[PDB]
Amino acid sequence: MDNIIMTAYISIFVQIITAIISVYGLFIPLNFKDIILREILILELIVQIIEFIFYIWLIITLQSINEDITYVRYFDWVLTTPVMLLTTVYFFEYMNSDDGIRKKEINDRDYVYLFYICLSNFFMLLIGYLGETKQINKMLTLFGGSFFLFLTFYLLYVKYTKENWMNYIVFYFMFLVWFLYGFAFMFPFSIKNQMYNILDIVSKNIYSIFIFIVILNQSYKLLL
Ligand SMILES: CCCCCC/C=C\CCCCCCCC(=O)OC[C@@H](O)CO
Ligand SMILES: *C/C=C(C)/C=C/C=C(C)/C=C/C1=C(C)CCCC1(C)C
Ligand SMILES: CCCCCCCCCCCCCCCCCCCC
Ligand code: NA
Repeated sequence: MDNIIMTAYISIFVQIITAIISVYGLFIPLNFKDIILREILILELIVQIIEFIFYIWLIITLQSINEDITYVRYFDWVLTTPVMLLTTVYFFEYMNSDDGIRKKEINDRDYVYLFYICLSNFFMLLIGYLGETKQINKMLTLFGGSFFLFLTFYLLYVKYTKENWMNYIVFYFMFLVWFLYGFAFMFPFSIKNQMYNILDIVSKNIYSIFIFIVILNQSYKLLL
């Protein structure tokens, strides 16, 4: 109990600092080509609002814990993970498009394909929820959930990446981190939840800090 709590406190700490940074980021002036970065950052802040609600719920609920509350995380992830996938698409498009591009152009052109990505991701989460609540066995959950995780990342890769190291870094770092949520599913209650608490720092908050630094680097002459 103490270690789930302490890791949640660490995760909260990084959330609060990150959110402050992200807010200032929204007001940094941007050149035409960089506007999509602010579009990304406001979606990451929305993700933060949801995440924070779950973590306050968690630390309160952990005071008197009798039930395995792990499943409640899925009510967060079903809202946050599609947003994160959209923002990943937008960042790849930003990195890889020669001309400036904004989210409206991407959404209007690709909404069907984006729905397929989010649908695959939804099936991954549904299978995990069934496993986490013990409606299917662990082995089926890991093979079915991993199948959909792969499919989601394959769809991402083949439409949105280019073959270069700045793509490989963004793509594989994320793919590995998301795969580690499946790895955590294997473990007993306390270890599993400690691993989700820290993984959320990496999968959400580090991404926001990354975007902030990209913004500050692109725009620092407009600031100074
Ligand atoms: C235009 C600049 C592009 C430079 C890209 C490579 C440069 C530096 C490395 C940045 C630090 C790691 C990448 C953060 C973005 C990312 O993958 O986070 C996913 C993470 O949340 C886990 O899911
Ligand atoms: C901010 C929260 C995030 C990014 C949560 C992500 C969760 C996953 C990628 C879950 C993955 C799973 C597997 C890979 C297999 C089946 C079990 C899951 C759902 C835990
Ligand atoms: C002993 C049980 C409780 C442990 C609490 C601390 C556990 C987590 C330690 C690391 C937390 C920060 C993780 C940062 C990201 C990991 C590496 C990212 C590379 C880019
Ligand atoms: Na459970």
